[PDB]
Amino acid sequence: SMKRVQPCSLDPATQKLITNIFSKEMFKNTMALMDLDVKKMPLGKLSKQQIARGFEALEALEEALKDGGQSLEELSSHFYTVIPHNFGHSQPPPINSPELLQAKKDMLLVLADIELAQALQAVSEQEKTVEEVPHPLDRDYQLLKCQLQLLDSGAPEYKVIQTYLEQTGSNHRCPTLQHIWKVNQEGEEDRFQAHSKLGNRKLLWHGTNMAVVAAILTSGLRIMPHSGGRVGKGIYFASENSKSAGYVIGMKCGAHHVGYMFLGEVALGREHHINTDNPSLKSPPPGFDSVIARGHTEPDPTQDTELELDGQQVVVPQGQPVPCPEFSSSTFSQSEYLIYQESQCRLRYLLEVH
Ligand SMILES: C[C@H](NC(=O)CCc1nc2ccccc2c(=O)[nH]1)c1ccc(-n2ccnc2)cc1
Repeated sequence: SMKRVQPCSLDPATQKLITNIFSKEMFKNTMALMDLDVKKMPLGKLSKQQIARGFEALEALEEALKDGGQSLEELSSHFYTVIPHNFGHSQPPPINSPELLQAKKDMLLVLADIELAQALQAVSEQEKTVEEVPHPLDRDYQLLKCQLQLLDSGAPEYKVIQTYLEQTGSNHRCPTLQHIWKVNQEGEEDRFQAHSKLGNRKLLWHGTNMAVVAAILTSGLRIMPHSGGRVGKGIYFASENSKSAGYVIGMKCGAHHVGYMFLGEVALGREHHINTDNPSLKSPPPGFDSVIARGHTEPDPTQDTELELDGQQVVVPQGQPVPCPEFSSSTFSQSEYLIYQESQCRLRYLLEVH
């Protein structure tokens, strides 16, 4: 009656990643870092319904912020009832600016991915009936339905990636490369095949929270109804690692600070360049396939190389950032690359950095 636990098939680096991205402590840390009350909102109690209600609560606040309706205090108080927060048992603050509204929308987006990782781990029926089970880390890896292949130092893309990291990361304290995995999330293949005629492909950084990595591996980079930011409702990338790194929180592990960053192949097609913030965008202007909020600098284009991925040439920057005189007055210090359809990105690499 005792089930056999089969030996783990994963290399140590992958075991570590799979431990990290499903870690209950990591998820709870992330909740504490977003001011959530983890005692009142434990991981096993998070539900899709709760999250839905929280978004409805924010929708009502958004309406008030743009009549005799409920005050921002009352409507905040509703939100906090739905999504418990911890501010050392003082009374949480009213959501009364566009900036704070987007911060709460972004918190719930993170929480939605935490809930997905929990839902994903639910033990199925066939699992209750089989007499042998995979090692927990094999099981968790398999749940992702995503192939990860750890690269070594002499993989053809390895030096190119390392160069992109080193040349466009922070000058004074560049993240240290630990591992690179090739990511093959199948069922990304077909939608991305759609844009095969679209030239102008670029390999671009997307940094995130450790708490959303499992979700990204299962489903790709996604746009939600409440997605937002300086260039509107799309998926954000950067050509400078240092820009994307600003979005990595990174978890203390022993004496190290561990973080994860993706590289996506983005079919940018015909680019629309802007130089001022537009949080209201929901697509490129007619006739364009992307929006690039152009920064004061860009990785030196004269140093761009290419990789061949699924038979397509994909541009990879290799240059240190240089000034772009035409965009010296831009509201953006560094470029943000936007797509507004999920099919225009395919995940290609995952990097662990310390
Ligand atoms: C709030 C979080 N957003 C991010 O992780 C954005 C990270 C990021 N932002 C950038 C902005 C400008 C330039 C670069 C970056 C970047 O590299 N990463 C998030 C957004 C959407 C979702 N999501 C999607 C579907 N369900 C939840 C989950 C988490």
